[PDB]
Amino acid sequence: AIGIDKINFYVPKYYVDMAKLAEARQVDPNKFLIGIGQTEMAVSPVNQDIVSMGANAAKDIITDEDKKKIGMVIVATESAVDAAKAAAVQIHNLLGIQPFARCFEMKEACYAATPAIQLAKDYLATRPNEKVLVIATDTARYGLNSGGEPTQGAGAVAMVIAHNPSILALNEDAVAYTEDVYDFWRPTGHKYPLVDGALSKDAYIRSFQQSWNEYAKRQGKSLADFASLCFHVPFTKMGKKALESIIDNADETTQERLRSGYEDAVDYNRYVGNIYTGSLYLSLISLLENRDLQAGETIGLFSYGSGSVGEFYSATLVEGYKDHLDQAAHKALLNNRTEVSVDAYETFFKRFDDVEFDEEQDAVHEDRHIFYLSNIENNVREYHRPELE
Amino acid sequence: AIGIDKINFYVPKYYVDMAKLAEARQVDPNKFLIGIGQTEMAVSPVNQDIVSMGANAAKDIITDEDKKKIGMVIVATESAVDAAKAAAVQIHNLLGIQPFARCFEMKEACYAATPAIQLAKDYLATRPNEKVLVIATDTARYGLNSGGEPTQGAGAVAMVIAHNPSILALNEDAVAYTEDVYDFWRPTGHKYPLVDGALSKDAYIRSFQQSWNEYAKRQGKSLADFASLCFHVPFTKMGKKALESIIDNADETTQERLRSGYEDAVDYNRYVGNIYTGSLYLSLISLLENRDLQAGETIGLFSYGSGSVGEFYSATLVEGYKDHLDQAAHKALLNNRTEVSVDAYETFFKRFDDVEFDEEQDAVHEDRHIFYLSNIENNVREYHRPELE
Ligand SMILES: CC(=O)CC(=O)SCCNC(=O)CCNC(=O)[C@H](O)C(C)(C)COP(=O)(O)OP(=O)(O)OC[C@H]1O[C@@H](n2cnc3c(N)ncnc32)[C@H](O)[C@@H]1OP(=O)(O)O
Ligand SMILES: CC(=O)CC(=O)SCCNC(=O)CCNC(=O)[C@H](O)C(C)(C)COP(=O)(O)OP(=O)(O)OC[C@H]1O[C@@H](n2cnc3c(N)ncnc32)[C@H](O)[C@@H]1OP(=O)(O)O
Repeated sequence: AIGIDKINFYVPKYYVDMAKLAEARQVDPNKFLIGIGQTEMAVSPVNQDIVSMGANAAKDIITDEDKKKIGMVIVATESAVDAAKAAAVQIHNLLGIQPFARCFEMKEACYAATPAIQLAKDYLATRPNEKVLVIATDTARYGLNSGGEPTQGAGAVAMVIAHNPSILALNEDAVAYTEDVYDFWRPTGHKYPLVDGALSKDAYIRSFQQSWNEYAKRQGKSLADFASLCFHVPFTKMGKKALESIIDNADETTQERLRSGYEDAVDYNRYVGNIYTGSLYLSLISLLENRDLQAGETIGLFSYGSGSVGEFYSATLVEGYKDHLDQAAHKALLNNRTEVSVDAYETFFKRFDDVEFDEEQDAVHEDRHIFYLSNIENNVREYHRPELE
Repeated sequence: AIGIDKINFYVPKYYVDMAKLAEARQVDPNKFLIGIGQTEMAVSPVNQDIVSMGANAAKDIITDEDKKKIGMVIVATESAVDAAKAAAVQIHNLLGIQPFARCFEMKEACYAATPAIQLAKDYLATRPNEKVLVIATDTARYGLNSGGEPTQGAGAVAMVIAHNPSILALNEDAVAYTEDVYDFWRPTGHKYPLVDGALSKDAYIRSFQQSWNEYAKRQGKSLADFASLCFHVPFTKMGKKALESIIDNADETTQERLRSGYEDAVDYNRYVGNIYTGSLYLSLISLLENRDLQAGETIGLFSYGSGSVGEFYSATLVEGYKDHLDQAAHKALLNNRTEVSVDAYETFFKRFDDVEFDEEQDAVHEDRHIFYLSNIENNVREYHRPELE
C-alpha cells in the first residue's frame, strides 16, 4: 500500500479571539462562535511567509534518511510569492533534501493538495524506496472589515507519502468533478479575493453532492460504509451544511456516527481558521487525533476548490497509526500561542501587506528554533534557520 | 506503452521581424539573427490570453471521443491571470470535456510541462481507457528596451497523453536535478521578471550537465545511444552552447548527428521566440516534422526551469508516427501570420499590460474560427468560441 506515512502542521504564534473580533465589528459574539463556528483566528506576523510556514511544518517529520529518499517536493498554494519560481525549490533547499528531485507548485484554489498526494501515490507505484513530500501552505486574507474577514487563517500542513504508510493508505477510488463557476477568484493584481458568499455556498454543496453521487455509483458504496467523513472547510458552520445535505437519506445509526466524526474533524480548525489548501488535511489531523477510529476502518474525504473542482476519495487507517501521530506536539503548538488584541491584529495585518519588517513587533528573538523570513534584499528573500542546524 | 498520442501548438497571428527590431534598438541585425539565433518574434494581441491560446492549441487534437475519455486537464504556465482559479478549469469548459475530471495548474518557471506529462503517464498506468490533456501556455514578456526583449515570445503547446501512443512512448528513465539559484524570477507584483543573463546561462548549462551525468550513470548510456537531443530553448543560440558543452567527449559520427538534429529541433522556435513552458515541446514538434527519424529510435529530452530545476529523460518513436503529425497545418499557421512594424509591436505590448481591448487593432473579425478573449465584465473574462460551434 501507499499513503500518508507522516503528517504535521504549523500555524503562526499569534491569534485573535473571535468574541473580541466580534465586539470590534459590532456583532453578537455568538454569530462568529456559533454562526460561522470559529473560536480563534490565526494572525500572521511578517516574519512568517508560505515558505517558512511550509518548512516549519515539514522539519519535524523528515529524518536524515528521508532527506535521501524524497524524490519529489510539491507545494500546493494559492498564496504564492513568486510568479515563476516554485516555493518548492526554496523549501527543498531549506530542508536539505537530496539534489536529484523534482520541485514544483500545484494550483487550483484550496483543492491543490489533493491532486498532489494522489499523483504522488501514482508516481510512487514503481518506486518502493522513494518518498514524496507534499506541503499545503497558505494565508487566507480577505481584508479588514470585509465580509470574509471572520474566516481568515494562516498555516501549513506537511505530508510524507510513501509505501508501507504508518497512518493512512490511499485507495484507488478517487473521482473528481469540475464546473466553471465564479464563486471565489483573485485576478492578478488583487491583494484580496473576489467573493460571492451566497453563491460560494451553493457551488460548494453541489460539487460535493455531484462527486459523492458519482463515487457512490462507481464504487457501489453508501455512506454507511464510512467510519467518518472528512471535508474541506472554509469554516465549520459551512461544513455542517454540506454534511446535512448528503446524509439527509442515511440511516440513523450512520447519521449519528458521521455527525460525531465531523465534530472531531473540525476541532483544530475552530482555533486556526481557513488555511485554504491545508484546511482538509488539518481536519484530517484533527480527526485522527481527537477520535479513536479503528485500524482497517475507512474514511471518506472531500476536497474542494472554488472555480471550481471537487474530489471525493477514501483512505484506510493503518494498524498502529496512533503511535505515529504527534498529538502532544500539536496540542502544544496551539496552546503555546499568544492572544493579540484586535488593534494589534489590525497592525499586523497592515504590515503583512507591505512586508514591513520589525524585529520587535514580530518578536523574532523567540523564534530561534524555527524557520522565518528575516529580510528581503535585492528582491531576494532571506530566511533564518533553526538554531539546531 | 504510454506517451504522446497527439501534439499541436498555436502562436498568435502577429510577429515582428528581428532584423527590424535590431535596427530599432541600434544594434547589428546579426546580433539577433546569428548572435542569439532568432528570426521572428511572436506578438500578442490583447484578445489572446493564456486561456485562449491554450484552447486554440488543443481544439484541433480533441475529438468527441477524447472529450469523453480525458480524466485530467493540466495547464503549465508562469503567466497566470488568476492567483487562485486554475486556467485549466476555463479550458476544460471551453473544450467541452466531460465533467468528471481533475483540472489544475503546475508551476516552476519553464519546467512545469515536464512533470505534468511524466505524472500524467504515472496516472494512466492503472486507467486503460483514459487520457490526459497537458497544455503549456505562456507569454514571455521582458519589457521594451529590456535585456531579455529580443527573446520574447508567446504561444501554447497541447499534448494528449494516452495508452498505445501514436507518436512517442515515454520511457521510465527520468532524472531531475534541483539547485536553488536566482538566475530568473518574478516576485508577486512585478510585471516583468528579474534576470541575471550571465548567471542564467551558467545555471542552464550546469543543470543540463548534472542531469545528463546522473542519467548516463543510472541508465548506463551515452550520447551515442541517441538519434537526437531536444532541449528547452530560451533562444536557439543558448541551446547550441549547452549541447557543445557535453558532446565534446563524443565520437565524430555522434557529434554530427546531434548537431544536425539540433538544427531541425529549433527550426520552428526561430520564428516564435521563447514561450517558456512550451519551448521544449515546440522544439520537439519541430524535430519530429523537420527530421526523418525512424521508428524505434530514441530521443533524449532536457527540460529546464530557472530557480532552478532540470530534468533529462528519453522517449522512443512509435512506428507510423509521421502519419499522426500535422506539418502542413503547422507550416500554414506560421506562414499565415502578419508582420507588424516595431512601432505597432510597442503599441500592442503596452496595451497587453493593461488589457485594453481594441476590436479594430486586434482585428477580431478575422478570428471567427478560433477562441479569443472578447471582454472582461466585473473581473470575469469572457471568451469567443469558434463559429463552427
Ligand atoms: C474560500 C474557500 O476556501 C472555498 C470554499 O470552501 S467556498 C465556502 C464559502 N466561502 C467562503 O468561506 C468565503 C468567505 N465567506 C463569506 O463571504 C462570509 O464569511 C459568509 C458569507 C460565509 C458569512 O458572512 P456573513 O454574511 O456576515 O454571516 P451570514 O452569512 O449573514 O450568516 C451568519 C450565520 O450566523 C447565524 N447567526 C446570526 N446571528 C447569530 C447569533 N447572534 N448567534 C448565533 N447565530 C447567529 C446566522 O443564522 C447564519 O447562520 P446560517 O448558516 O444558519 O444562515
Ligand atoms: C528565461 C528562461 O526560459 C530560462 C532559461 O532558459 S535561462 C537561459 C537563458 N536566459 C535567458 O533567456 C534570460 C533572458 N536573456 C537575457 O538576459 C539576454 O537576452 C541575453 C543575456 C541572453 C543576451 O543579451 P545581450 O547581452 O543583449 O546579448 P549579448 O549577451 O551581448 O550577446 C549576444 C550574442 O551575439 C553575438 N554577437 C554580437 N554582435 C554580433 C554580430 N554583429 N553578429 C553576430 N553575432 C554577434 C555575441 O558574441 C553573443 O554571442 P555569444 O556570447 O554566445 O558568443
